[PDB]
Amino acid sequence: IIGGTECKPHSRPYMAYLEIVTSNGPSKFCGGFLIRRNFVLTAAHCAGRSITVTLGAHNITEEEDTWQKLEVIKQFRHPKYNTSTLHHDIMLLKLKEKASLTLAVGTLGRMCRVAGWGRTGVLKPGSDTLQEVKLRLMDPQACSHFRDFDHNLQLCVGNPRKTKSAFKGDSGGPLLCAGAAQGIVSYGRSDAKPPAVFTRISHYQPWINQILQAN
Ligand SMILES: COc1ccc(-n2cc(C(=O)O)c(=O)n(Cc3cccc(C(F)(F)F)c3C)c2=O)cc1
Ligand SMILES: *[C@@H]1O[C@H](CO)[C@@H](O[C@@H]2O[C@H](CO)[C@@H](O)[C@H](O)[C@H]2NC(C)=O)[C@H](O)[C@H]1NC(C)=O
Ligand SMILES: *[C@@H]1O[C@H](CO)[C@@H](O)[C@H](O)[C@H]1NC(C)=O
Ligand SMILES: [Zn+2]
Ligand SMILES: [Zn+2]
Repeated sequence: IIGGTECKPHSRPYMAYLEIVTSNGPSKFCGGFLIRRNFVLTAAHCAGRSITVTLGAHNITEEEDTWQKLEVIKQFRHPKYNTSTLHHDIMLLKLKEKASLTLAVGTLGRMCRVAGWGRTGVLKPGSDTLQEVKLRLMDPQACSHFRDFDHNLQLCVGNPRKTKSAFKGDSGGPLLCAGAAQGIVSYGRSDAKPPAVFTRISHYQPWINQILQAN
């Protein structure tokens, strides 16, 4: 998160920190959010050979009683996900067991808010602590320069006149508008110039229910 502020610890208790394993590289990291006690929603580009979810985190370098490190048994990447266009950048992770509900862990033109442990700058490292930024929902033409952006599939997020933005490592986290999840951090420019592209959750809600009901 570029241009945001540190959250009050555990103020966003649905937030999931994902450590993703690949066979041919070191670990990578994403966000996500707990939608059921045993399901986390994130972006498809966060898929890997294996994933661990950490719930209840604030300072992700300092283990604490709020932490629940949970095994992911199966990854449900959208079957039409496209690794070029990044259409359909949405994935469900089924957790091995249902999480514990605690104070720190629970399920989940206008201004919206996005939170994550991503980089605080193009050349800056990932944040130790959960950061949040408020971003403006843009008219789709503000994202035209992303040639494979589609207004029906995706939100266009963040005023190009501000430097505020999600960035690397914030992938898969929720954009909330008036307290409801509406987007998932998907992609943007390498220079972090807004706006960025978020998956439009509403479009995927039939697919989400299908997965939940079958698992
Ligand atoms: C399908 O078309 C695309 C076009 C762009 C990329 N691409 C490319 C980058 C690069 O080239 O380094 C890059 O850093 N990022 C990260 C990035 C940048 C800006 C904002 C964000 C976000 F807001 F999403 F968090 C993110 C994740 C990136 O998404 C991925 C596919
Ligand atoms: C997050 O927690 C870590 C503890 O692991 C903090 O890291 C310490 O930070 C100070 C600088 O403020 C260093 O001098 C210490 O060496 C660090 N300790 C360790 C174990 O690495 C970090 O400051 C915390 N971040 C917050 C709360 O913003
Ligand atoms: C992904 O999108 C590209 C460009 O529109 C298309 O040519 C390609 O076949 C797609 N890949 C799959 C199999 O989804
Ligand atoms: Zn916050
Ligand atoms: Zn704590």
